[PDB]
Amino acid sequence: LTPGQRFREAVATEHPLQVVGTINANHALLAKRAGFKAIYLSGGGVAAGSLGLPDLGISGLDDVLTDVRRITDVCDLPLLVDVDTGFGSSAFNVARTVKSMIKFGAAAMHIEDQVEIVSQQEMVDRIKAAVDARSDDSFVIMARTDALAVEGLQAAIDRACACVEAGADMIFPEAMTELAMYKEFAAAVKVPVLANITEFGATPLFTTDELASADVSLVLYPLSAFRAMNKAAENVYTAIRRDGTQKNVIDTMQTRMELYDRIDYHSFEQKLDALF
Amino acid sequence: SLTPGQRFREAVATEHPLQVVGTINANHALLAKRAGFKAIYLSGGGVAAGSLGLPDLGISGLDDVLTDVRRITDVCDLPLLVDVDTGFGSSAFNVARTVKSMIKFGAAAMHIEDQVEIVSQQEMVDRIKAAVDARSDDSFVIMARTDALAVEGLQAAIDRACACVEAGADMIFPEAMTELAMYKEFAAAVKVPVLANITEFGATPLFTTDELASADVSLVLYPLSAFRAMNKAAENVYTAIRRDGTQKNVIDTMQTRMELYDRIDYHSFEQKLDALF
Amino acid sequence: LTPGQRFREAVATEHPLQVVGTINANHALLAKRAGFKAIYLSGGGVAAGSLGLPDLGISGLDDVLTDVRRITDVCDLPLLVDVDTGFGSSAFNVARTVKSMIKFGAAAMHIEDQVEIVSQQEMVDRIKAAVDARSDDSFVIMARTDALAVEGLQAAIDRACACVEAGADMIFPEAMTELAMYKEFAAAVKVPVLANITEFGATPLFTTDELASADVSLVLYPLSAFRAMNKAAENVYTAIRRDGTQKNVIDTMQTRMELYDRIDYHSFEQKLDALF
Amino acid sequence: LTPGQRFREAVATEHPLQVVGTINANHALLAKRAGFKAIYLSGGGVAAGSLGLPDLGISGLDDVLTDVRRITDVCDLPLLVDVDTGFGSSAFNVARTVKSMIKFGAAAMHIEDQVEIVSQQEMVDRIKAAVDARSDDSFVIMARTDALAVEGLQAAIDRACACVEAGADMIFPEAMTELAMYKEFAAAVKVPVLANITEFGATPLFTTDELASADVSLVLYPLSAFRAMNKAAENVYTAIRRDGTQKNVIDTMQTRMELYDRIDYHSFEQKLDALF
Ligand SMILES: [Mg+2]
Ligand SMILES: [Mg+2]
Ligand SMILES: [Mg+2]
Ligand SMILES: [Mg+2]
Repeated sequence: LTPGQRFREAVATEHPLQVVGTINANHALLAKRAGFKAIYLSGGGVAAGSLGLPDLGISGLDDVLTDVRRITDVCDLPLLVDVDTGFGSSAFNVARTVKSMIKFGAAAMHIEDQVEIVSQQEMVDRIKAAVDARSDDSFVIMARTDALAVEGLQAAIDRACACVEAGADMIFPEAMTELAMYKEFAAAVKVPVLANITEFGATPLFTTDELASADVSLVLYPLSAFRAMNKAAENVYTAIRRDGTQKNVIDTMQTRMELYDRIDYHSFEQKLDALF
Repeated sequence: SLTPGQRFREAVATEHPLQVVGTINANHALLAKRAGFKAIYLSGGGVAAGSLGLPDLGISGLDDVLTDVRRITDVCDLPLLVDVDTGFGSSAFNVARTVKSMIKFGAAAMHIEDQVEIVSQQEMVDRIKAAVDARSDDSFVIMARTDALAVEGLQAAIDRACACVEAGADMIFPEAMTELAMYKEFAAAVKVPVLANITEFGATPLFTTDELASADVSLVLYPLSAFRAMNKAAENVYTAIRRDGTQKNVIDTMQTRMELYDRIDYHSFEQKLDALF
Repeated sequence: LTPGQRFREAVATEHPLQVVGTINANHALLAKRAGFKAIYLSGGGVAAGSLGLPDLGISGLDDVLTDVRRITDVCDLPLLVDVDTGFGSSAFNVARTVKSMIKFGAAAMHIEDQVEIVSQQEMVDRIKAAVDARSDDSFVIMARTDALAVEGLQAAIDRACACVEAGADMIFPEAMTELAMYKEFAAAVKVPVLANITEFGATPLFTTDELASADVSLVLYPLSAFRAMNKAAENVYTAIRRDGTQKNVIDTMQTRMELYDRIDYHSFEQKLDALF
Repeated sequence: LTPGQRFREAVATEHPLQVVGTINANHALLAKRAGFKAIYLSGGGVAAGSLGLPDLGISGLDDVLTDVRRITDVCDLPLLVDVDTGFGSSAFNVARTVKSMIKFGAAAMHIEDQVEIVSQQEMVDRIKAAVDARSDDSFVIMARTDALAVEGLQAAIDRACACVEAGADMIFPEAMTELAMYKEFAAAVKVPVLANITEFGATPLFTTDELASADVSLVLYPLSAFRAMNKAAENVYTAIRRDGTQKNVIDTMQTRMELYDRIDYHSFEQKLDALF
C-alpha cells in the first residue's frame, strides 16, 4: 500500500480519523504504539521544534523534508505534511514540493490560501499545479482555507467546492468554532473535512463523538504532544540547575527499558541472528 | 565575539563543575539557555533515538548529527559539545572530515571514543592526532572518551588518558566511573578537565555538583535527562487522546501558546522589523 | 514501472546494455538524449567531481544520496549506484544504504568485497544484509568482486556463485583483460555480468560487439563524460587567465540555445499555458 | 583571514579581479590551479548543472548551500554566491540566507532587485536586512540591479547609490553593454563595480584592459567552463552510443594521472606518513 493509500484507507475506516502531530521520528513511533492510524508534521512544529523559530515562513521545503524523511524511514503510518503555501510563489515551486513530498514518503499535504488570502482563482491555480505535479494519484492534496474569517460561510463553501473541482481530495477549513457550522460545511463540500483541534486557540476542545455527529471526517491534534514535551523538558532543566542533580525529576522520566521497547532495540539483535 | 570553543573553555573556566545538559533539538537548546546553563550537549544516542527513532548502534552518521548541530547552533549561541562516536569512519581522513565539519557547522567541542572492547592505546592516540591535525580553530575542544576503566582498570585508563593529552586532547571523558574516589584519583593524574557522565538508570550514581566538585571533576553531563521526560509526557498525551477522543485530560501538562511564543522569542521578530523598517 | 524493473528491462533488451557515468543531473539528461537506456553514479565521481576528493572512502552515504536525488528528480533512466562496501561495516549500515537508495529513486547498486578483500562468507553476509533490506525486489543488487586479482579465476567464479546464492541479481567482476575469461565467467555464474571499461586502466577498450560474443550483459563507462568535461573546463580557465577574455574558447562551448534545449527550458512555458 | 577578507584583498590587488564560474568542487580546484584569486557559484549553474533545471527560481537556499559547502570544504579561494532575491520575500528569509552563506564559508553574495523590478525602497530594505544579519562585517554584500534596462542609467545609479547608503559593499549592474556607461557608473557609485561577461548575450567580450580603462573592479565569467564541459560530455555520449566504445574520444579526456594531480591524490599518503 502506498502512503496515500494508507491515508485514504484510514479516513475510510475511522470516523473521524484522529491525526496526531509527531514532532520527530521517536514520537511517530509512540503515536503508532498508542494505536493512531495517521500522523502529522506540523509547520509550526518544524519551525518551533526543529529550528527553534516562530511560524513566520522562515522554515522552507528542505527543513520540512528532513523531518519527513526521518519520520517515514522508521514509521509506516501515513504522514500528513503542512507545506504552508507550497514553498515559493510559482507553479514550479508547488510542483517541486509535491514531487519531493511523494519521494520522501509523505502520504498527504495541506496547502493554504495565505498570500488576508488570495482570490478563489489564485487558490484554485495552486491546487491545479499540485494535482498536475502528482506522480502517484493516491497521494492526498488537502486545501486549507481561511475564507470563513474573511468572506463568510457561503464563500468558504464556494472556494472549497472550486478547490474540489480543481482536484483537492480533502478540505481543511480554518477558524471554525461551532459543530452546527461543521455539519453544514461537510454536507456542502461532500469530500472529507478536517477539524483542527489545537489548544489555547478560539476552537472548543470538540470530542471525536461530537465531530462524528457533525459529519467531520478527520480531527487534527497538531502540537499537543510537543506542548507536554516542552513543559516536561523545562521542568528537568529547572531541577538540574536548582538542585545540582536530576534526583528530584527521575520520576518524570521514560526509563531506559521503556526507551529500548519504544525504538524496538531488541529487534536489531533478532535481525542479526535471523540473517547470520 | 568569542568562538564556540572559546565559549566552551570559558564555561569550564567559570563553573566548577560545569553542568552540560543534552538538548535533543533547537527548541530545547533555547529552554536550556533560559534555565541558565552555559553549555549544551548533542547526544549521539539522542540523534539516533530522538531524530531517527533508532537504537544507538552506529546506524546514525555524520550527516544526521550535522543536521542537528546546524539547527541548534543557528539559533542558540551556547557552546555545543557533540558526540562524534569514533569519528564516523575508520580512517584519519574520516576523522579529519568530522572535525572540519563540526567546526564549520558551529560546534564548540566534540568527544571521540575508543570503542570498536576498546581499540589499542596507539589506535586511540592516532584518532586524537588525526582530530588535532584537522582542527582549523585551536579553540575547538577535542575531548577523548575512554572505556579503558571497565576493560583494563583505573591505571590503564590514566595512562591512555595521559597519552591522549600528549596527543593534544583538551579534556577527558572516562566512562563507567562509579566511585567519587576514582574521579578524584583520575582528575589528579590526567591534569586536564575531566567530565563525569551522570546519566540515569545506569551503574553511575546520581552524584551532585557538590560531590563532583569535591572529586575535582570539571564537567558534569546530563546527556538524555530532558529527552526522557519529554517522551513520557508525549506518550501520556497520545494515550489520553486515543482513550478519551479529546486532549481535555492532558491540557494541564502542556506548555501554553503564550509560554511557547516567549521561549522562541516570537515578539523579537516583530521588533526586528520595527528596527530595520 | 519501478526504477529496478526499468533497469532489468534494459539489461534484457540490449546486449550488452551500455551504462554511462553521469556526474550530475545535467549530464544524466544529455545521456538520455544521446539514447542510453541506463546511467551510473560513480563513487570515484562523487568523490572527485562533487567533493573534489580522491576515491579513498571519505565520501559517504549522504554525499552519494544528494547526487542520486538530484539525478532521479529530473531523469527517469534507471540509475546504477556505486555504494562501496555499504557505507558502514554493520549489516544495519548496509540495510540503511539499500532502503535509502530505493527511497531516493536508484534502480540498482553495486557493493564490493574490499576491506585486500574480505572472506567469501563475509562477502555473502553483506549481500544477505542488502537482500534482506530490499523493500522492492525489482531493485537490483549487483555483487562486485576483486577475487580474480587476489585468489584467481576459479575463486572469482566460486565467490560470485555464492553471492548469486545469497540473492545478488548481477555480478561485476573486477578488471578482466581477455574476452575468453569473460565468456567462461558469464557461463559459470548464469546471471548478468558487467564489464567495467574505464580509460587509462589495465583493461583493453573492448567494443559492445566483442563483449556480446563473450556473453557480457552490461558494459560500464564510469567516468568517460567527466574526464572530457574536466579537460574542456581546464581549457576554458587557462584561456581566460592567459587572454583576459574567453574570446578564443567560445568555439568549444555549448550555446545558450543548446543548454535551453538540453534542460527543456521552453517546456516550462508550455506548462504555464496548458495549466493556466 | 576570513573568506570575506580574501575577496576584499583580491579586489584591491587585481584590477580588474577575474572571478570565474565553478560548477562543482573539482572545477574550483581547476580554477585555483589556473591562478584565479576568486570563484563564483552561478545560480543558473546550480539550477542547470546541479539540478538539470531552468533558472526560473525552482532552485532554493538548500540546493545552493550544498554546492557552497562542497566547494569551500576543499578550495580556500573566496566564493561569490548568487542568492537570487534572498530565497523568500521577508527580511527574515534574507537574514537566514546571509547567516547560512557565512556559516557554510561563502566570501560574498549578490542579491538582486527582481520581482520587472521591486521599488528602490524594497531593494534598500533587502540590503538593510542582509547587512543587519551579517555576523562577520568582512563578508561582502553586492547589490545586483536590472534598473538600467527598466528605468535607465540615472535610475540605476540612484538605486546603486541608495543600496550603498544601506551598506552594500559592491555593485553588479545587469545588461550594461558600453565601456562608456561602465566608466560613468563606476565614477558615480564609488564602490567596486562588477561586469558580467557571459557568452551568447547582449554584452561584448570586453578584455581586462578594456574594463580596467572603464574603472570596473571585478569581471565575472559565470558559466564559461560549464558550457565547454557540457559540449565535451555530449560528444563522449554520442561517440559511445554510435561507436560502441569510447576509444575514438580518448584524446578529449583528462587522463587518470592528470585527475590524481588536480585533486592532490598524493597529499593524502603524505598526510598519513607525516601523522603516523
Ligand atoms: Mg502551519
Ligand atoms: Mg554516544
Ligand atoms: Mg567506486
Ligand atoms: Mg543567477
